[PDB]
Amino acid sequence: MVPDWEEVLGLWRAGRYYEVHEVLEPYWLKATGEERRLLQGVILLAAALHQRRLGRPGLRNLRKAEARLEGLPCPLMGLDWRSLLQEARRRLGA
Repeated sequence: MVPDWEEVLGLWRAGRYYEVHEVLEPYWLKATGEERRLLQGVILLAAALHQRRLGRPGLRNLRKAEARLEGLPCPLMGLDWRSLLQEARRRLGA
């Protein structure tokens, strides 16, 4: 079992960033290597946007996400993460 990205991106599109974080935690906990890095990276991008919605800094989370996603193949786990990272960056003004 791996995330159904259609559902996850659905939450993201609906602005439920914290929910994306909560839904991916169980997968990250069971994951290893590249897959674990990808899951944590997506979690950190969601976390960054959630923080900014509260008027709090999101760049620290974006930086950590980039560190995890750096060097991963794309797509991975059926997700085009380069696009998601691109969107997060734009939303953060990064």
